[PDB]
Amino acid sequence: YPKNCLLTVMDRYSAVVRNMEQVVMIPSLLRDVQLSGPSVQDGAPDLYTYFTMLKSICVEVDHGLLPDRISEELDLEAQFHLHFCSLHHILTHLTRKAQEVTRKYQEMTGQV
Amino acid sequence: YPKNCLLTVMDRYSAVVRNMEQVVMIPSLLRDVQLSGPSVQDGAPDLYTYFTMLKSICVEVDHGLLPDRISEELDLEAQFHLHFCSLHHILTHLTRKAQEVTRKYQEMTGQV
Repeated sequence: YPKNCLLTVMDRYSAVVRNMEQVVMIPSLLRDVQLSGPSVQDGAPDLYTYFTMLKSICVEVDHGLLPDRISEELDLEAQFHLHFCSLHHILTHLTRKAQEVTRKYQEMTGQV
Repeated sequence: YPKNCLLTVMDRYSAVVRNMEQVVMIPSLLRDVQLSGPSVQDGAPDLYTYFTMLKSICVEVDHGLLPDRISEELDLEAQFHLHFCSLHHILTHLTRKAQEVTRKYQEMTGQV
């Protein structure tokens, strides 16, 4: 498996996030650390929210995936989910269709 | 790894397509077999085109992914590619960001 492929990328991510969780011993220290890099009020998303998202995506990566504009940064979990789900749905659909092609050929050449 | 997860789905697909390729001994027999299930002229996409697409997606699944309206059926390769690439891009981005969170915590608590 090549170094630049999605699957290698998946467990590099999983390794980094697991390391992140070993290191971040007192996660409440991340509350109130701004995302912007120190317009953002009290009560908005911060570094702890982000840390949480990272962990949350990692939980899905680890389960093999079972179904200003830092506001784009937090849409990432939703986007990720959209992508991984539609991959799942495409391959599932195509797996069935490939079976139908195999059956059709067998039929055509009188194997059944 | 659970039976319904993307990764299990990936090599079920790969197994079915590899079986499809063993079975489809004379692929030119698929030319001129209509996709619609026997408005479609001569020169449009047929079962052989579809078979080709299936193989082509399988080549990407096997490389771990390195970067009427049957017309929707053929957009599937492009859609698949869009999805798998943006997954790759999200995890790569987030892998870097998780590293930055780890560094930040170490900094904050004076480990470096």
